[PDB]
Amino acid sequence: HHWGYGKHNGPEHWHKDFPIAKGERQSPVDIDTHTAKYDPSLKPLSVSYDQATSLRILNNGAAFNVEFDDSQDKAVLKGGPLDGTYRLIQFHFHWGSLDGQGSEHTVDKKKYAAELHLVHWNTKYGDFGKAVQQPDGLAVLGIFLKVGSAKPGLQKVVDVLDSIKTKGKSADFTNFDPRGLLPESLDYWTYPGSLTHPPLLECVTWIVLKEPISVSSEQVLKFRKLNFNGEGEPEELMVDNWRPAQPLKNRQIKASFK
Ligand SMILES: [Zn+2]
Repeated sequence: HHWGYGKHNGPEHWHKDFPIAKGERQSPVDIDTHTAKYDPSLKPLSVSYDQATSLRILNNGAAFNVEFDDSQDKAVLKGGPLDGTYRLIQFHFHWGSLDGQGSEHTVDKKKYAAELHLVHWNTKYGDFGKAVQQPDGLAVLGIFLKVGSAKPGLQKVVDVLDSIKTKGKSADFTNFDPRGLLPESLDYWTYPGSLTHPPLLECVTWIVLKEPISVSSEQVLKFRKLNFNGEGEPEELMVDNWRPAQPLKNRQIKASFK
């Protein structure tokens, strides 16, 4: 049937319906910290989320998305390796069934409990749909999550998960400030890649933060109570919704720090 993260429709099967899965700039990848090249020309990231307007949270069957109003430059990302302004449209996570796995990118083969993806699109293209068709259409900020101390700013998201347990369910989710999900440092690694789930389009400039944020065991546990299935269907826990590392091939990972 359609793609998923199960044994018969998982990542290893995606290439049949989405040939680009075996493309030249697929994500995620393993970040070899010793092979990454420090680029002194990379500017600091500029995150302007003070005017962010969250609208809704939704379970789309692959993860849960927190959506924002992207009709104006309210929450934008600029600087770094980017040219122009990128508007935040949504953020979601990828996590595992155990604390030892869950992230998509890895650092020197190290896996984290989860990975947060803040998706932004290049305003020069007018809308998200047009942006995904361009090589510089999206900018995704990736943040690693490690299990330890609780993250206060994530609790509001955790508490509403019960209302969107199954696929297709959505709930009003206003006044959420994404700034509460950022680590102290904005040092990063960057490389040209793709969306990590179908359609797997190669339209992403990845910006992966070096510093992970910590969340508590209890917070991640609640992520694991979501369902891939829709209401009224056999229960399948939403866990391990991550794609394994792909070949770096003809690409170089640059670091903003040395
Ligand atoms: Zn993602």
